Amino acid sequence: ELKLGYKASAEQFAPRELVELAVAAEAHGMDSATVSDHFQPWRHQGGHAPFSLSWMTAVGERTNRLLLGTSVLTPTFRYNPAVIAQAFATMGCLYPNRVFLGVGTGEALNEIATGYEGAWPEFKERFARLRESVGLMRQLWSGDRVDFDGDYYRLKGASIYDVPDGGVPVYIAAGGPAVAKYAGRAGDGFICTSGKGEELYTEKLMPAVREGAAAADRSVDGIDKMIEIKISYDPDPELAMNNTRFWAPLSLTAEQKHSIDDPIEMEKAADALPIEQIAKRWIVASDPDEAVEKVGQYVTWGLNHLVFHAPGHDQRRFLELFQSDLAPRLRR
Amino acid sequence: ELKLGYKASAEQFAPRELVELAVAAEAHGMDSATVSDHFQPWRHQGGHAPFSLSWMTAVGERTNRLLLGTSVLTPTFRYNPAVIAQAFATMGCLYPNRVFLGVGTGEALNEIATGYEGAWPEFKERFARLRESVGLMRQLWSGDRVDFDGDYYRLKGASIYDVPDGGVPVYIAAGGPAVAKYAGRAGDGFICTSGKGEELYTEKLMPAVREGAAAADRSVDGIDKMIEIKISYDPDPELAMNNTRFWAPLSLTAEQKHSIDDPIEMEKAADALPIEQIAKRWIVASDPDEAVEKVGQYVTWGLNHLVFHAPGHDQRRFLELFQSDLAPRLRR
Repeated sequence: ELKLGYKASAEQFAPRELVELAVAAEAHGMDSATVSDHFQPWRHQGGHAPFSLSWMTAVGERTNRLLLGTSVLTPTFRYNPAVIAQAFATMGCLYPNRVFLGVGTGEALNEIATGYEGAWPEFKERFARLRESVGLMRQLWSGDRVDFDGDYYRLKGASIYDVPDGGVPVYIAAGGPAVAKYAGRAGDGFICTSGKGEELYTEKLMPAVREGAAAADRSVDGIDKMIEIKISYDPDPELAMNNTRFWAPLSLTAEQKHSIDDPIEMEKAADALPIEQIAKRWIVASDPDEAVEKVGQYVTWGLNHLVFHAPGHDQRRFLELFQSDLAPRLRR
Repeated sequence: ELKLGYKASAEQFAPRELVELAVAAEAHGMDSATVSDHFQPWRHQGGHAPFSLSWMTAVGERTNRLLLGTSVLTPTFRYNPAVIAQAFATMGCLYPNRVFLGVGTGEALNEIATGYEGAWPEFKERFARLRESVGLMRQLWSGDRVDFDGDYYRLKGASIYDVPDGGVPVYIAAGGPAVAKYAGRAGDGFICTSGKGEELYTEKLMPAVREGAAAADRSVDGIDKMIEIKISYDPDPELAMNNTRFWAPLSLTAEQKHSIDDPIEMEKAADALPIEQIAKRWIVASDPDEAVEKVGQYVTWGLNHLVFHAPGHDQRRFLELFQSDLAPRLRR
């Protein structure tokens, strides 16, 4: 149940680097690697956005053991859920038992630039589109002919011809209680991120997951409880704090992060923050016991799949540090 | 610039097999390998449809030399043009100089079941969509900020952050003179298929490509002129003939192929064809000299990139035969 993984940051690295880093994750003992799914990075200057599905396939072909998936992909606006279904069914066939689809309700930054017409929908409709799309994708993963007449999406006699016998597991990202309950009800997996305060995890997210599971008569023990642990570990404490600079946009409000449609405007807002405000969001440590105590909290709070997001450009260095300094402590 | 290639038939093989077949192509001396892009196969029974883009990335990671591309992908309906541009830019970064985007105007078979609302648009619109979508993806591949307000597609301030310098070559499929002229004007490459009669190639397609290049003040010599060669070579004459049976749907009329939206309806129409009729579309040969002479006609007519489509389930057999019997004669 306890798994240790690596977050491959498409917002920060070009395609070949993003793939090699994930390969290095396996070399260094990681159980999983997850890739963000962006059309546009958070920053204009020095941002990247390699296509997530190409990363998954290239990494799958180069690895033997890593569990691979999106953290996370929005299957509802720029993407056609039927094509996403095909894509993941195909990767499920290529890399058996090694693929998951992580899903999210979306961010304007990926969607408005890519041609979505009119106003960025309110939360109710984005949440509503996500539930429906998950329905449709799973109906397709059955491998049977599908007639689907939803409020957002249609299918008439569609089949996925190549799909693994048990389909494709779905992990659901939630920043609040409403989607977390949905994840407890409907997800094979639950995704959240660290550093937003204990109350969020203990009082809102985990009770909502548990209550969703209860609502659908499910064992909560059966849901993979995954978190992206924002960690900046370096024996040089000056480097540990400074390394967080690139990730300044993640320190903006949820509202700014999901409604700002332009990287230029995003980066403007984000570079108003001093480094010591940005570091609020990150586990900043240069002692490994200090580091693992802080990571240990999430475990205590009910998360079992720990996906490590290190902020610096030197990812190979984080991975060496992780394998020698943190992994032995974290595994117990 | 004679090039010999392999057609990987997504409609006939499962995902893992499709990828290993294209790896075996490289092992057998091929310069390129190209994949069909389907959501739904021609046949319901025995049919497959692995995701084309996952095939390309998995094959790319496994190979060193093959040119890789779609033959062909419709970038106008179920696919978002922006995302196709991102996907291919990413792949071009992963496999420098080994990626091309093959494009077509589409077929109802991939589009109607996958949830296109309303009536399958007439040719004028499909062509006009293709032209516009190709324009938009090319603007994105520049790497600059793009504002695009087409008749069908929209971008408001989109960039692709990861593009190779020297872009993504776009190859344009045509079955008639109108789109062939467009391939002439706009295409890095031109795609057609064999066995449709001398006059189509010599009087319709090739003159249209030349006309297009001339009207765009471009060299026709510089355009890659790719044909899928439908060839059933086997020293056993029984196999040479019978191996074509699976490809009966390809001997249906053009209107049927691009209009029938259900593989069950497609298969039924195809199953009413006699083997004699199917054979018409294929070079059926059990002698290497005769086979190469038949393939050589297309070289005489102006085609230079010969992508071989063998109809049998035993694709490894074909590849071995191609390597020992066909390739030495074809290279000249």
